[PDB]
Amino acid sequence: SNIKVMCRFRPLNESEVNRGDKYIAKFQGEDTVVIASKPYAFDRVFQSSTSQEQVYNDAAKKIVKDVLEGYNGTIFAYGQTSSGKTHTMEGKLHDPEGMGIIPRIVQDIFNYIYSMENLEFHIKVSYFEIYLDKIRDLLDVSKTNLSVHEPYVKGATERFVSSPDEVMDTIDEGKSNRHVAVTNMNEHSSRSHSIFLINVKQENTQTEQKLSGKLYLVDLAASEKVKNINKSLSALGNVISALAEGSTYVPYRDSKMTRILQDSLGGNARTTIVICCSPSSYNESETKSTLLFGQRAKTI
Ligand SMILES: Nc1ncnc2c1ncn2[C@@H]1O[C@H](COP(=O)(O)OP(=O)(O)O)[C@@H](O)[C@H]1O
Ligand SMILES: [Mg+2]
Repeated sequence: SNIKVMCRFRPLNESEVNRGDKYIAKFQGEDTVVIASKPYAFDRVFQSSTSQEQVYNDAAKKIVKDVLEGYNGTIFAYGQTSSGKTHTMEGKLHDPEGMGIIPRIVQDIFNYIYSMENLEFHIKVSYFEIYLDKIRDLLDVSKTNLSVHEPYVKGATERFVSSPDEVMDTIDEGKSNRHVAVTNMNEHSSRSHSIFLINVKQENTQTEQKLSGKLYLVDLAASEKVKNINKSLSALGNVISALAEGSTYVPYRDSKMTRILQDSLGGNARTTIVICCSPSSYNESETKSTLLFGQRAKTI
C-alpha cells in the first residue's frame, strides 16, 4: 500500500509547563522519535516547532498532485485530545502562516486550475461529521443519519466551488452548523470525526479524456479511550493493519467511516496519516499508544 505515517510533536503548552512536566520526546534523524530509549520510526518526524508549511509540503503536497492526476487520496490527523489534530488539518483558516493542511490543499488545487488550456474542471465539496458511527451532513443540519451505499453517502450535500474563497466559506459554514444541537463543542468535536471531501473533475475539451479524483481530509475523534476505543478508530486500525499485511481482504465494512473511504484508502489510493503528539511526560502512555497506532502501517 501507499500509506505513509508522519508523526508531529507540538510544543509543550502553558498548562503542562505550570505542572513540572518535562519534554520526554527525543529525536534521531528525520524519521525517528525516541521515547524511554525505544526508537519509533515513521515516514517523517516533525519536531515541536515545525512550521505549518513544512507539514503541508511533506504530508500533503504530493497527494494533491496525485488527485489532479486522477487518483483518490486520504489525509488523516490522529491523536490525543489537544495533541494538534485540528491545528494540523485546519489551523488558522485565513492566516497565510497559521493555515493548516486543508486550506493549503485548496490553494494548490486552484493554483493548478487557474494555470490551465482546453482543460475543464468541476470541483465539488462535501463536509460531514461522524458521531457514534452515524453521519450528519455539515452543510445541511436537517440530514442527520445518512447511510452509505455502493461508495457514496446517500443525500450528502454537494456544492460546486469556483474559487478557494467559496471552499473556505463552505468550511466556516460547516464549522458553524456543527454547533447545532450540540451543548458542548470541544467535548463533541473531540468525540467525533469531521470529513471534508473535494471531488475534482476534469475534462479535456478537445480529447474527451476525463479524470476524477476524490480527496478526503479527516480530523479524527481523539484517540484515548472514553470505556472502549472509538469504533471508527478501531475499524481504521484494522483496515490499516490488513493493508500493511497485503491482505487481499480489507475489512472496510468495520465502520461507516472506512466504507465511505474505501476507494480512497489503500489499493491505488494515496494515504498519509499524521499522528499528532504532545511531548509531555504526563502523556507518556497515550503518546506510546499513538506511536503504536502509527506503526500498524509498516509493511510486513
Ligand atoms: N504545532 C503546534 N504549535 C503551536 N500550537 C499548537 C500546535 N498544535 C496544537 N497547538 C495548540 O494546542 C491546542 C490543541 O490543538 P488542537 O489542534 O485544538 O488539538 P486537538 O484537535 O488534537 O484536540 C490548540 O489551541 C492549538 O492551537
Ligand atoms: Mg480538534
